[PDB]
Amino acid sequence: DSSRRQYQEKYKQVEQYMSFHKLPADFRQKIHDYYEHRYQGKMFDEDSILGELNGPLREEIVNFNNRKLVASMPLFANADPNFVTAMLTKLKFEVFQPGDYIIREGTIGKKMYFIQHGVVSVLTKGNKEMKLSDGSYFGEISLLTRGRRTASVRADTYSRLYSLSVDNFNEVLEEYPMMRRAFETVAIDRLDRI
Amino acid sequence: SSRRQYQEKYKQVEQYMSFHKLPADFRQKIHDYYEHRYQGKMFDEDSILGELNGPLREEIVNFNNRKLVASMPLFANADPNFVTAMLTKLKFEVFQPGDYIIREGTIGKKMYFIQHGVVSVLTKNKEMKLSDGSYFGEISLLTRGRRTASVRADTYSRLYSLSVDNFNEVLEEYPMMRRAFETVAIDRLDR
Amino acid sequence: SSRRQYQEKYKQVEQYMSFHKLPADFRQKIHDYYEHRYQGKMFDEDSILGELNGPLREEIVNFNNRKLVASMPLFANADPNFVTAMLTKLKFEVFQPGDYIIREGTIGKKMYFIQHGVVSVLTKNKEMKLSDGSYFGEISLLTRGRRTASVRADTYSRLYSLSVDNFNEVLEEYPMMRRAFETVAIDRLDR
Amino acid sequence: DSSRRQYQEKYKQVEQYMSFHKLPADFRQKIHDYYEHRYQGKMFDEDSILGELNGPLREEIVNFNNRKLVASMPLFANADPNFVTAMLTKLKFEVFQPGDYIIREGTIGKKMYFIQHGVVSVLTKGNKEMKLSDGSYFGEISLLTRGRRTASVRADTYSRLYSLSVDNFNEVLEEYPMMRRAFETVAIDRLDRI
Amino acid sequence: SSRRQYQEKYKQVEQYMSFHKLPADFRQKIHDYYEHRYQGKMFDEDSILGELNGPLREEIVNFNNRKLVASMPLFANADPNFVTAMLTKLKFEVFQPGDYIIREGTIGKKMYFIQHGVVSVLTKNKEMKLSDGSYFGEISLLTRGRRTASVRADTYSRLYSLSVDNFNEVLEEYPMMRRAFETVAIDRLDR
Amino acid sequence: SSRRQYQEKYKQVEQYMSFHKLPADFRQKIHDYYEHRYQGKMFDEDSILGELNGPLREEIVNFNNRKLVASMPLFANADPNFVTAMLTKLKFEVFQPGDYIIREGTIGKKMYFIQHGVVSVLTKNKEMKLSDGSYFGEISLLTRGRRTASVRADTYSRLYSLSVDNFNEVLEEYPMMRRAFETVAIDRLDR
Amino acid sequence: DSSRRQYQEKYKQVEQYMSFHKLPADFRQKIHDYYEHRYQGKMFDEDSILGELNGPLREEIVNFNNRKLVASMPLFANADPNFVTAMLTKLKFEVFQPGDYIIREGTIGKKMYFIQHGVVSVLTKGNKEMKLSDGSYFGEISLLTRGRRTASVRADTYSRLYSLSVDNFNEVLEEYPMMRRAFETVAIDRLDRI
Amino acid sequence: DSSRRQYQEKYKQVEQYMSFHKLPADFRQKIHDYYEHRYQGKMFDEDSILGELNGPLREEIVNFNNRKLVASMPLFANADPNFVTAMLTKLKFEVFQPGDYIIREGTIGKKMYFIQHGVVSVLTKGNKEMKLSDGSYFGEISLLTRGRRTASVRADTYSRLYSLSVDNFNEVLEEYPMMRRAFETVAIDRLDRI
Ligand SMILES: Nc1ncnc2c1ncn2[C@@H]1O[C@@H]2COP(=O)(O)O[C@H]2[C@H]1O
Ligand SMILES: Nc1ncnc2c1ncn2[C@@H]1O[C@@H]2COP(=O)(O)O[C@H]2[C@H]1O
Ligand SMILES: Nc1ncnc2c1ncn2[C@@H]1O[C@@H]2COP(=O)(O)O[C@H]2[C@H]1O
Ligand SMILES: Nc1ncnc2c1ncn2[C@@H]1O[C@@H]2COP(=O)(O)O[C@H]2[C@H]1O
Ligand SMILES: Nc1ncnc2c1ncn2[C@@H]1O[C@@H]2COP(=O)(O)O[C@H]2[C@H]1O
Ligand SMILES: Nc1ncnc2c1ncn2[C@@H]1O[C@@H]2COP(=O)(O)O[C@H]2[C@H]1O
Ligand SMILES: Nc1ncnc2c1ncn2[C@@H]1O[C@@H]2COP(=O)(O)O[C@H]2[C@H]1O
Ligand SMILES: Nc1ncnc2c1ncn2[C@@H]1O[C@@H]2COP(=O)(O)O[C@H]2[C@H]1O
Repeated sequence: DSSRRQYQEKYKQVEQYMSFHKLPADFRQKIHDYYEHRYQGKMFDEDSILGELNGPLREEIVNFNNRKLVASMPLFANADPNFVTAMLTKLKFEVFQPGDYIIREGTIGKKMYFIQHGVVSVLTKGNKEMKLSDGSYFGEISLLTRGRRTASVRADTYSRLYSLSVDNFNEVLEEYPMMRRAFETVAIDRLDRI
Repeated sequence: SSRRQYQEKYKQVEQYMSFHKLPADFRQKIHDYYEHRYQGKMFDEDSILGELNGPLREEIVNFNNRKLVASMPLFANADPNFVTAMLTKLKFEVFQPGDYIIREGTIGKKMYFIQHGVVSVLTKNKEMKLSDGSYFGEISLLTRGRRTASVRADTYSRLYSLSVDNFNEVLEEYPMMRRAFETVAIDRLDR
Repeated sequence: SSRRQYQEKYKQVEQYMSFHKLPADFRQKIHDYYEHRYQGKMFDEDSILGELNGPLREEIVNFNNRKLVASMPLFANADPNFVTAMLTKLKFEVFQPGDYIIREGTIGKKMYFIQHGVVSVLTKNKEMKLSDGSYFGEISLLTRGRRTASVRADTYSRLYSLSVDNFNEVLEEYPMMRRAFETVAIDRLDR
Repeated sequence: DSSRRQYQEKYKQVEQYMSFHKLPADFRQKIHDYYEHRYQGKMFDEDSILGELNGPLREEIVNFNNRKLVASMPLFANADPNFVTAMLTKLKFEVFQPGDYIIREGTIGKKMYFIQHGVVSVLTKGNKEMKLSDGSYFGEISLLTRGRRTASVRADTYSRLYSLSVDNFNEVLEEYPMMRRAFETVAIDRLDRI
Repeated sequence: SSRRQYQEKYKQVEQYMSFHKLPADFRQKIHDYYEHRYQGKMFDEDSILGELNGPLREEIVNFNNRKLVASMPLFANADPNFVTAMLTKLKFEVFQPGDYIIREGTIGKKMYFIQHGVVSVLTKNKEMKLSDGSYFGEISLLTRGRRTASVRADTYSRLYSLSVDNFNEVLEEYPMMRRAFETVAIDRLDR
Repeated sequence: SSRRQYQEKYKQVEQYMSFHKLPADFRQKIHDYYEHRYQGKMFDEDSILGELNGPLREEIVNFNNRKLVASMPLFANADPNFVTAMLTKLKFEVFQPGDYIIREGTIGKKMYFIQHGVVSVLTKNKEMKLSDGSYFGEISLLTRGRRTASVRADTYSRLYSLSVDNFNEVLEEYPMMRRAFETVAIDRLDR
Repeated sequence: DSSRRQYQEKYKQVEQYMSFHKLPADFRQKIHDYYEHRYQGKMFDEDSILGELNGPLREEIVNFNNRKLVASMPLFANADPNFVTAMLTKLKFEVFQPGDYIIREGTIGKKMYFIQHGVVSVLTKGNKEMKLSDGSYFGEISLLTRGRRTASVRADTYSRLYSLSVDNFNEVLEEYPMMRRAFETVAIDRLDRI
Repeated sequence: DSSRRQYQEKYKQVEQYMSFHKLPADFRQKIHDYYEHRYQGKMFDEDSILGELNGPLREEIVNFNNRKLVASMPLFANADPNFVTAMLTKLKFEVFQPGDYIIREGTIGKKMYFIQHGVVSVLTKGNKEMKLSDGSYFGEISLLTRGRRTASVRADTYSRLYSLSVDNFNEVLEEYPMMRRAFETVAIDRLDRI
């Protein structure tokens, strides 16, 4: 494929970067593993392709790609499908590796995360650790309160996540103000536990 | 002396109404309002409270509004610091029977807590009544949309109003308390 | 007593004019203005209306301005809530013969509704007269451009002014009412 | 042509995207049809080409390309030609397919649309449906009032549209404030009907 | 005469407390506050200082606060223009024993300089006392974070408060003086 | 009666100075200021001018400031509408010998026009004197930089001040008048 | 050269654009002439090249390229050379063709222009026309006053100009506030004439 | 390498630029020397590569690349490692040549600089000159005070620097407000000396 070729060419550049900066062998291996998991040996100009489409098609694509995730989350499954679409269109796919701190306690929070596939651990001084998996979200509390992160969140497995920025969160909720309650209920219940 | 202050202030009202040649029934309506709102006594509340400190102002506003606070779970079951923050922002208002407190379709700049009285919520279908210990006008404040209904006083109504700016300021400090308002709004929108 | 309030307030004016050694003709001009503007009676209108509630303030402003409202299709044929929103924002002003109410080329911060009087619109060619039931100063408010003409009082003129900020605020609530002003502005610009 | 080649290369990437995400056959067909209608088998870097020009030439091009559309609309035909130019320069070409919801009732409106070629249906709860075609525009009401969309608008045919953002609408009308009346008159007449 | 002004102002307080039916102990608490805060004399300080010029206002605020200034290195060892800028912004406040001047976890809008009195800093562990010549409430102003502790008056306490906006304004002119506050904040956060 | 108003206002000053135990020499300094600033007469100028209309306020401010206007080409040779815009924004201030009107290195928030008096411009070298018909403090307003010099009153000095916000507002309407200030600033910076 | 090749490849794209939009023969000729004058048969990624440099080198380059223009203008020749550098760094090269309206009277003005090489005519209702040439600038008045353009300015010859945006004009003058007087003196003298 | 090739291709473009603008021989030599020092004969799309990664990996890379610099500066060595990471992620690598004015006295300051490797001279009217080298920073004072530059700073050797913008400086210190004191202490001590 032209896409397998693009991936190979891009990763060759990554190897040249890593050698230029004399990254240790095991570090280069970690980066290689990331690239394989994130891109699965194929690359295309996604922003370019999607930008060449129109609104309806982009919305149809994002709804199709996220079918299963949507159905597994009462947040979305039960919602106005236009709210679901507005949310989906703002999501950014990210992949984390085992051990990664996705969120660090006490920092400024600018994103939340929806778990497509993976296991993460929520870590608080007053433990023990609490796990979240497919169909859950986290990082909402800072977005709601503008306070610092209430816990750290560490990937236990390779985790395929979708992030939503605080600005995009606030934009969607300007259009669908009553959907704020869904996030607040989860946040309140979590704050009560910790 | 606050009786004298009232009588002096009302004499100025009378001279205004005379200058502008308001008809007798209207002047009587204004007289009745003044009696219900001020109860024959007036003082410069702003200057008085401004002479005090934060703790005393807060103690006073809590004492004055004990019934309001105990009347709604919103306040009764909340962080007392949230309650105090809200109370300090409330403005007392009296409405007369027939008054349109809120008009459907307009921009919403305030919500209202009912201390005593009965109002009718009017939508284009039967009127829905609200009374002591309820609030209304919250939906515009939450959504920034236009008023979803008219609200008309059925009886003399003693209300406390809260401006949209003050609502947002308090909820900046107490963000999770937004949920209490949203629950009421969602239930009402469904209905 | 509002007669006494007037006479006391005017005595303070007299002491100001004396301190600053204004010439006799100028002092007479100020005296005549005071008589026309206040008609021998004064009261703290702001404090009075501030003691009332929204409904009564709105009832009063509508009653006081019945003639103005009926005099122009702008108000006469509009949503009465738009009319009330506009009226609440109006400031009463009296001008004397020869007064330049608006100067060509300056920044426009207000428009004016004529309750009673005659003004001349002056462009660099014959003067165009406007009288009871007309308005002017709208073009700057619409365009943010400089004044297209001077406007000078021919007679004692009783006007209501509306600030650019208030104009924009009302039209935020009533966006389609902008068209009424634009139609007048376009016709005048063509002429 | 170098432009036919560019289109072919770009569409190959689109096929690789669609296969990667396992899009259904009929969905891939819909996307293929869109690409053919939107680009007509040719691609170039339009933003790059136009960006290499100067102001006068860009304005001459946009006026030429839109000759017929302009003449068919009393909005433009009767206007200051500098207003026409200012408007034209802000327009974004979009193509919609039969059945597409271009506008959904009740949502936040951030664009209006001018119809170059196509038929659309305006749909309100209090129907019946009203059709608009070449030389008409829609979506103006939200732009004027900042209220939510008063109706849905669905493409009945392949529709070649030019969108104008609310920011660009407001910018042009800052320069030509009296032209706001043209949009208001249409909006008022439509609000009276619905 | 300022004794007469005090007695008149306090009579208005009494009429307020009577209207709102405050209990006797509360009325006594308010009486005691008034005596400590105003010491039997009242004047319109704002109007008085507003009648003066900048130099005289600055001379007065420096003279009135000599003890405060000499009591802390922050002021004692600083650019006298910084000291004057700060002093002009301070608001005098009196608190009574038991008053929560600052509540932990709330939004911080002010800091406080102790002229005379003792307060307890309370954290969830033994109380830490602060007295004449110390300040508190600085940490929220620096960080924009919530209050790290409660601060409660142990004695009648005569404080000067400085708003967050005024704090930031002064430090815009005197940016390096931020370090003095930061040093105190860091030491306290470590503890 | 404005003599009575002065004497009443000054009695309140005396009670303030007594409460705060200002020393005799300082009280005398304040007394002398009051006499020079108000000349034994006081009235509520703000309320008085607020009772008038735009034309009369403008006529009054022009009449009161004829000498200032004729004394500087800045005003004397300018669009009279610019002159009026500036005058309406000026605040009268009196300074005493030795007063530091401007301190070098501080943030500049005002400039000053000399009606009557002598000031010294002080730079770290010989003092440069300015008198009737000159202005100073313009450089900070133009550049947003810190004050380039100190300016100290040598005699009792009757000045009009213009705030940086008001300066910028007027120059928004009259942009080419900025050049008059810049020419003075450039000449002074060179020197 | 790689630069002659890049130009040829880019212009081929321009021809494909022009044929796609069926531009008239004489219009295509005008565009061809523009490209030859503007780029002189060579193209490179200038923003990329300059972006690869540092501050000092960019400043040395801009000062060198504009040596002659600077010396011919008392505005710059007499100024703080750091002011000259700050101004030069914000300038955008543009080329106009004979007959082009560079500025139209009555419009909102967002740029001024410095003439490197060319002749333009300033046109006012109260004429006659006034010519400006190498080393002059125009369009300053709107930038100073925020008023509408006081005249039209039309290129009489091929004109090689440098534009300066109102934002960039205001930025430079924040750093060098006393240099505002130079522009004001020219503006005042011109307003007096017209 | 693909990276050596990219560098060669890019530098060929630079030569074509320099010849087009007829830059003097010694000037072209200075630019050549800069390119060799800055890029060391290799080029890749660094922003592209780093943008393809996730947060954790970018942070691991920046921490690794800057190991030695961090350890040599009590500012960082002693700090919350999350503060160090936040700072590092905002830094921009720049290379200056002997004689370059990195900062000019009296100008508006929008950046500060950390010295990775090089010697610079701080120059004040009230001299003499003061040198700073590896592990030092400069330009902090304008960032703290918003005043004009208090001195000029000139590179004595080839200097490998990391710049931090005023906006990025203020952003990091919003998250770590007490770290402002470290910069203030250095600034105060320097202002006392000059
Ligand atoms: N008890 C809990 N159970 C599950 N998740 C939690 C719990 N407490 C906190 N979290 C999550 O951890 C996140 C840390 O970042 P935030 O505080 O922004 O949002 C927090 C929640 O999403
Ligand atoms: N079904 C309902 N029952 C009670 N109150 C309502 C109902 N619907 C609307 N309201 C109230 O009427 C108010 C009208 O103004 P708001 O839309 O701001 O907020 C609305 C609610 O507070
Ligand atoms: N031909 C005209 N007839 C009546 N009034 C006019 C005419 N031209 C201008 N005006 C008014 O004069 C006003 C001067 O200020 P404005 O430009 O703000 O608004 C202008 C109009 O209201
Ligand atoms: N009666 C009507 N006839 C034609 N178009 C309409 C009518 N009513 C609404 N529309 C259009 O449908 C659009 C829906 O989005 P807007 O409300 O922004 O703008 C609306 C109008 O452009
Ligand atoms: N260990 C301490 N010793 C003295 N004062 C403290 C200590 N910890 C906190 N404080 C003060 O208590 C204040 C509570 O409000 P702030 O967090 O704004 O600022 C805090 C400090 O001024
Ligand atoms: N050489 C000079 N002659 C007269 N006045 C000066 C001179 N230098 C500075 N000033 C004035 O002193 C003022 C001090 O404050 P500013 O810098 O704002 O503006 C300055 C000028 O108005
Ligand atoms: N008399 C004149 N001589 C030369 N140039 C002029 C004259 N009048 C106007 N201009 C220029 O024409 C420009 C038109 O746009 P601006 O008004 O922004 O700025 C104007 C001046 O630069
Ligand atoms: N005495 C000094 N020793 C070392 N560096 C200095 C000294 N004085 C000034 N500098 C640096 O030179 C910089 C010039 O720009 P800034 O004023 O922004 O910040 C200044 C300091 O970082």
